[PDB]
Amino acid sequence: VTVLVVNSGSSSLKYAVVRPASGEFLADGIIEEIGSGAVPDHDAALRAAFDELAAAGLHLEDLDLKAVGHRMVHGGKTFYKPSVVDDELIAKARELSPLAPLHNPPAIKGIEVARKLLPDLPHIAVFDTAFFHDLPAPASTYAIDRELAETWHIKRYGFHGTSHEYVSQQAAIFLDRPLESLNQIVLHLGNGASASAVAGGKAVDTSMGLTPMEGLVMGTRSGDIDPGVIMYLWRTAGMSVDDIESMLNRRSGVLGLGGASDFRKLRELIESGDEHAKLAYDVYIHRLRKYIGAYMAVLGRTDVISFTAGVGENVPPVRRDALAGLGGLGIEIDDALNSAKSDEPRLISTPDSRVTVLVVPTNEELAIARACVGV
Amino acid sequence: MVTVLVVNSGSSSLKYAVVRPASGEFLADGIIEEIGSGAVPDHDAALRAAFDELAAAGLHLEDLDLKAVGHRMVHGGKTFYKPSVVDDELIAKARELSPLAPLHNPPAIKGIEVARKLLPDLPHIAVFDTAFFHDLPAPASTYAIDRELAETWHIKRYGFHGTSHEYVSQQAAIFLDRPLESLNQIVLHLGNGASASAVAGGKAVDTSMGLTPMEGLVMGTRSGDIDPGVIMYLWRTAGMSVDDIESMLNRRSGVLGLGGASDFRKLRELIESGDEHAKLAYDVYIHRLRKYIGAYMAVLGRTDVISFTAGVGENVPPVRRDALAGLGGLGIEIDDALNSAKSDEPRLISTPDSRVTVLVVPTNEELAIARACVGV
Ligand SMILES: Nc1ncnc2c1ncn2[C@@H]1O[C@H](COP(=O)(O)O)[C@@H](O)[C@H]1O
Ligand SMILES: Nc1ncnc2c1ncn2[C@@H]1O[C@H](COP(=O)(O)O)[C@@H](O)[C@H]1O
Repeated sequence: VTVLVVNSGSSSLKYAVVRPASGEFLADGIIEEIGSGAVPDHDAALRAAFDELAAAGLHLEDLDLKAVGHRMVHGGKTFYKPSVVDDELIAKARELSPLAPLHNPPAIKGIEVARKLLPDLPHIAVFDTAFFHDLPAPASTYAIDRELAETWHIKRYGFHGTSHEYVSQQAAIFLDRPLESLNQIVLHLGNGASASAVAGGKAVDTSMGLTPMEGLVMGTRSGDIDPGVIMYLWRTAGMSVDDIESMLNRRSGVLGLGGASDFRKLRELIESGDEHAKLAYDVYIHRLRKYIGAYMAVLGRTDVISFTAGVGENVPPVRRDALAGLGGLGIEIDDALNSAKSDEPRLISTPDSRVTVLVVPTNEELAIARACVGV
Repeated sequence: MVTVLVVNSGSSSLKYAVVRPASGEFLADGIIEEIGSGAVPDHDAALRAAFDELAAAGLHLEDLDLKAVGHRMVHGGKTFYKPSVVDDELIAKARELSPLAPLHNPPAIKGIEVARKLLPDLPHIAVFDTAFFHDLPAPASTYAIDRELAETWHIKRYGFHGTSHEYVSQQAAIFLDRPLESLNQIVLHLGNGASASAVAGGKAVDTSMGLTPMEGLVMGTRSGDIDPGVIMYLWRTAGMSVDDIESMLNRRSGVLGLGGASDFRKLRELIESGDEHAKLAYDVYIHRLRKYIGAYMAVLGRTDVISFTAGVGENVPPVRRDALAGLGGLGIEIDDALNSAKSDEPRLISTPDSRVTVLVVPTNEELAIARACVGV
């Protein structure tokens, strides 16, 4: 079986052609700077991905393509399992776009162009929420008016579920220990950033909320913030609710506080003596330390902590700084291991660390491909 | 001996005490409740009623060496945090800030206003919930939002319940006969409002409430922590005004909104009767509390002591048990017998094997206010 995988984000479109059984990748790539002269919209972007495949000597028509898998961030209550795309599903994803305004809209546009180019294949949506569907009620229920919550279906959905799931599975395998025997924390530190607590393979907590706005500090998102700040910006700073949301999603996190377009730039700013960048980094780490401790308490016993996604996989100082000074919680980083140049699943804790600490790279494309099978 | 009158004016109640700060002796104490209608329509009427109770109990303030009247003020923003003699400037600032602490700043201002009419010739002193947290480290008090917008509008984590967090951290050190500066501590103020703090060698390094008392733990009627996306959704889709969302989060949330219980005693009674909603609310409350305890253990790195205080913290053994159960891996073990035995004294509730020492350390809030008035 062969699958085309599309992850259509606001600014870029990631694609791969994958054989899920073997895991082999026949091609992968990223079309960047959507809105450029060359790639002005998502429709241009998928067409360009097709040109790159062709340029590589890959012709989809000769491949056994059985499905096209898409990342969708929010499906609300109705859609969370891998689902065959139809007009119904697209209508619901559109309805829910305001719950995930940075992700659902370009995902839908990715679907729209893909269904035009490949109208006779099944298109399958794979949802970020799926892994968290069975979160325990005490972890997913906000402490608000119960009638109100249930009336509007307010609960913690959680996101990055395919990464948290994949990484928790792969950490067990790396340790050659049964998934069901392990209590784990997974730290998905990318443009979006989320933590999960996984107890014997089952998600028991995660940091994002009804929407991807809750939790860790992110690239442009605030994460956790006092609800009073929102009320004050509305009441006293005179900002509209939409403008406050926009600020929290797009002019917050490392960018808003630190001035950095992405995490590589931030670390460069810090290296150049920029105090604002250093504060934004320290705020990011302080938040991350708090989620790690919080989730150790949720689990009771913690066997494994794994770092993943762009920052988690590639920035040793984040991993060091997140875990520094936690000998009394059973955690000790091996600095030589942590600093190793490597892209492989790997150990970063010392032999005497009671908690095992890993880097376990995410593979969204493989996860989506496998989730298409059988649907 | 020097005597202080303490006024602690909340949304629907006014707590009063006449206290000797040196000995800690209370000459009188009481609470006026159900303020807002009937015989006690407002806080002016409430303090007058307090004075009637003092007289009925045989207390005559004019016979006392009353040196000051102390008032709890929750928010003074940037300008007022130290214990401060009340003047019009301070009142005007507290009034300006009232929407940041709508359950607390307005009734406290009203209490000052009547107190100054009844006792014009005494200094009235404001004691602020934020003081203990004034010097929080910037990485703990700076929200990850647009830096320039935050700076312009003075947005940062202030923290509240400071007098209790301060008092308990001091008293935990004294109880353990160890220097205050040697200890890393967590304090859990579990009352109608609820907040946690992390204290390193006497200095606060983190706390759970925010710019406002709305952030952090689950509380009596307050939500504490919530996805900002929920607020946006309630506005956009449920058609609620921002003021009404705020009111819901402050007044119809927490154990009440979720559990249908007017207070924690009632909540436990419902649970014992088999009320599934009340049980889920308790489990949400404990889940959140556990997360803050774990979080602040990571902030401190090494934690020497965890102390419970305030109404629930002092009086509800199951909360202390459930908040800390299954944490042997983090060096914590509760002694169930010590935890269950009734006492009103500062006391140990952890086993000798527990690496982290666990205490119950009661706070008398009125006593703390009276003490802060001395030497202002
Ligand atoms: N080698 C690297 N060094 C620093 N940051 C990186 C590196 N690789 C990826 N990132 C960051 O990870 C984020 C993207 O992660 P993701 O969303 O998982 O693709 C961006 O902020 C990138 O700058
Ligand atoms: N003995 C008790 N048993 C259960 N809850 C109590 C007890 N005493 C006080 N509380 C609760 O503590 C909360 C108020 O604490 P505070 O704000 O410190 O007065 C209320 O929910 C009370 O019902």
